[PDB]
Amino acid sequence: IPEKLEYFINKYAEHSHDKWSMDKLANGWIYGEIYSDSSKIQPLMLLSEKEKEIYRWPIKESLKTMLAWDLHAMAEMMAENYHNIWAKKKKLELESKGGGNHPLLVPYDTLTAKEKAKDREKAQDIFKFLQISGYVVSRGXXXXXXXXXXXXXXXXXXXXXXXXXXX
Repeated sequence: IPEKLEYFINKYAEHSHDKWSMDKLANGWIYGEIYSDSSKIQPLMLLSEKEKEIYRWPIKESLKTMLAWDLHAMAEMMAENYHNIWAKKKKLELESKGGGNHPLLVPYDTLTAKEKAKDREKAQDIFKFLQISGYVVSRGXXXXXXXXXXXXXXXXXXXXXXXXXXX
């Protein structure tokens, strides 16, 4: 967790709160200490105290996985991680309670398009702000290099062929 990114974590939390605030003001949500959903009353204006920071909490974790592991590649990797952490939590709790089988207990290359889009949404939401702030991020000529490698392989093969022709 870099220091300047640690500073930006709070500001991005505030900006995401403001975006959700625009959404909740479009919907209709007024502050009120009483907890309800059909009365359209919530004390953080249905996001509760901890629920307001549930999405803020793994932003730092996404940053740590970014450092420990181009743009579309980062998006797909963050989507894979966002679904993988939930899959690990779900498999742990289901092994704990001996519950039913979830159709999401499958490798990420098999999931339905909607299940990947759900986490890709949050991934792009967190990525666009990193892009606006000037953070150049990647995963961490090509054809000419491939041709050169092929030439080297051919040289090795030619050495072998010379050895064979000598015999």
